[PDB]
Amino acid sequence: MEAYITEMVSRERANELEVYVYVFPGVYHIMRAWQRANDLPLAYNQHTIMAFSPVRHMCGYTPMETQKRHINIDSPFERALLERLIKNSLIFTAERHLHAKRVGHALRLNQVQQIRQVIIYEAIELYVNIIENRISIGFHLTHQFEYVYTLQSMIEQGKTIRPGMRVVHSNGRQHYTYSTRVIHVRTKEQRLSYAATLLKPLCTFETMQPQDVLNVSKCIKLSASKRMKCTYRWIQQLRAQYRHLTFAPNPFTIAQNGYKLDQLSTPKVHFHRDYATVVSGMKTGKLYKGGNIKISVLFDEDFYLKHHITKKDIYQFIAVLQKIAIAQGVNMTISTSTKSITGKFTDDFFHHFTEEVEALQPIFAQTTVLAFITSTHLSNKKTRSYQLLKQYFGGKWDIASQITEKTIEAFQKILHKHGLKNFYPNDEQHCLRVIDVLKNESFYYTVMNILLGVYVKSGIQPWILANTTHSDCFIGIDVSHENGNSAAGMMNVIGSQGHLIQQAPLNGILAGEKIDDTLLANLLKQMIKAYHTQFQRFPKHITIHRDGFWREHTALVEKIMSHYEITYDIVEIIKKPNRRMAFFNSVDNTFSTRQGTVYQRGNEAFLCATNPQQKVGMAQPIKIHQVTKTLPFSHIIEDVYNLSFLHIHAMNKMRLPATIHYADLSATAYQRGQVMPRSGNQTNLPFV
DNA sequence: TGAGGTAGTAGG
DNA sequence: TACTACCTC
Ligand SMILES: Nc1ccn([C@H]2C[C@H](O)[C@@H](COP(=O)(O)O)O2)c(=O)n1
Ligand SMILES: [Mn+2]
Ligand SMILES: [Mn+2]
Ligand SMILES: [Mn+2]
Repeated sequence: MEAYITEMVSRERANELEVYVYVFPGVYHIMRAWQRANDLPLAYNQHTIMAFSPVRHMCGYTPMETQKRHINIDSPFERALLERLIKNSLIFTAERHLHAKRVGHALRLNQVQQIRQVIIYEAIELYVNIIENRISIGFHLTHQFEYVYTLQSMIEQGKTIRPGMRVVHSNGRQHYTYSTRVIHVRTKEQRLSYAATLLKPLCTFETMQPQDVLNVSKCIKLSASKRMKCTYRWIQQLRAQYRHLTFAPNPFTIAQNGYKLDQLSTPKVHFHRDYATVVSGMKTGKLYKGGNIKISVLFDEDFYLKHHITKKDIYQFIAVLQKIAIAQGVNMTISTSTKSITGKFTDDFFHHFTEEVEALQPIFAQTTVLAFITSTHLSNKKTRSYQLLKQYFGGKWDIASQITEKTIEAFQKILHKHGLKNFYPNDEQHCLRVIDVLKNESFYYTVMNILLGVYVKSGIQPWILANTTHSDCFIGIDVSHENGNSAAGMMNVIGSQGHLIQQAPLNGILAGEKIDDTLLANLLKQMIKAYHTQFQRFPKHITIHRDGFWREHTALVEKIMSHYEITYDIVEIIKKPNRRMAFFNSVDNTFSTRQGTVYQRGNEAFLCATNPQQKVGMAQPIKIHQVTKTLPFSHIIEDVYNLSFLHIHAMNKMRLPATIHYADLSATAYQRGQVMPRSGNQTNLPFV
């Protein structure tokens, strides 16, 4: 049982390697010509070319000087140039002595399986870094899709083609997506057309026939022991034919990479008592902060004409929700203004939505709206009911909203199977039977997810963290880019235990792709004033979480926040680090992954936070970086892990911590004009 | 869109 | 960043 990482560190140092350096008065074509003529791995940066071996054929270009030298480790220019040379030499050593082809951003290896005109290829990606005078090489394994035939098969052998189809030109190095017959095709609107014997059709999931996406998906889900044993079996074959660097016989363990192993424990949640599991008291507990909710029902008549479900069947569903809500300490009352709008939400109302939507505002104000729109009307690209509802109900008038035919049909199929078809509204001793049949099966999670989405949008806190963290205030920041527009993702967590989780009441529209200084200052000041409002005292420490890389002004975070004599940390959280971690079991020769595992090396860490099943895939590690050093890094990791269990919006555990997950959701929603600011002191998460 | 997690694809 | 498939609860 040893901890394994998909990285290695070379025995040689950055200063133990001698290289040849040429400097010329950008210079891509010189390197290209030298590489073509000499058949040797070269690398270039700005106006300097570096290699491991001298160039024989000079290609008529004169440098100022030639050096057979060691690099200068105190400069970043010669550490960036060298990191590309090992990569290029490894690619060179992969193309020869191994049948690999540099396609896109990866190295296609070989065909593993063909599924009815669909070919799957294995591919690998390599990364080189220079850290602390050590050369680190990381590697990742992926797949690639291709179609067997080309435009010839759609011209010859019958068949035909139609305009708008996406085609792929793959000339080896990189591919573009757009002599018997010439077919025009354009994506950049620049005229181009040529032979239809090498343009293939695109192989994405969306443009793929059924019975394939069901079998092309079982050939990319390698559980834990076939994604890892196959990644190592190729690097260990590339090693045997690489001469410029040397490694240990087993360079994949974390000890060879200088990592430290930490095993975090499962937190506890508090609501009227201490519960070990988040899903342990939702069945048998009382919510931490209850209250009163006035719900509304928006019923569509297309839900009846096309699907044999009567409006009354909506109210024997709500009555099941309320009977569950009276337990846990929540009061739901149906608004009385919905009786004057009977027979109004017809099909023409969805075709004509913008013109006749204002008059709905008075009858839905100060309530929570439950929409029962059809799946088609939400998914259709003409009606676009979901986007309009989000943009009007929440984005304009600030009312929370939360069901298609699949849910109701599954509920009624369950009811019919159990044989209960009598009245289940305003009838005790029978709603309990419906609740019992709902339990012991998987629709209970659907019911509780709906209930939790209603609660968190109504201002109810379902639970907090039983124990206390090492920080006081948590701030989550995120940026979303779409169609040349950027949206910020401010998010506030007040209390060490996670007492009050809300969204910063700030205008998240950004002129640029980064947060302005004034916005950051206002965010910090409002965070301080909101923690003071609830706890009557100023916070002692604050930990800022940033999704991605910290690009803001670090010198300004302290300029205002020192003035309050409060300590702070800045943390970067990276999703998709393009690495994997495992626990190899020598006795059984099988890989596995354990939740709450940390690999630590200085101010950087890899964390495992999820436990997916065999058929879903393999867990994705998270990367944690600490820009500051005010607090121990272990206490930084512990807070990131514990904060991930505060998924009060849903009932299924999420991977990222609460701040950044809700920051991403808030940025996505507020990019689309679906959320508007609301000052207050309650748990407000409308975007979910 | 009940909720979430993983894996592919495209552009920046 | 965005999209699409699947499985799990
Ligand atoms: N493969 C990727 C990864 C990130 N991105 C986006 C997400 C961010 O807006 C930005 C990268 O930011 P960061 O590397 O700090 O996470 O580019 C992308 O467009 N393609
Ligand atoms: Mn981001
Ligand atoms: Mn995001
Ligand atoms: Mn939701």
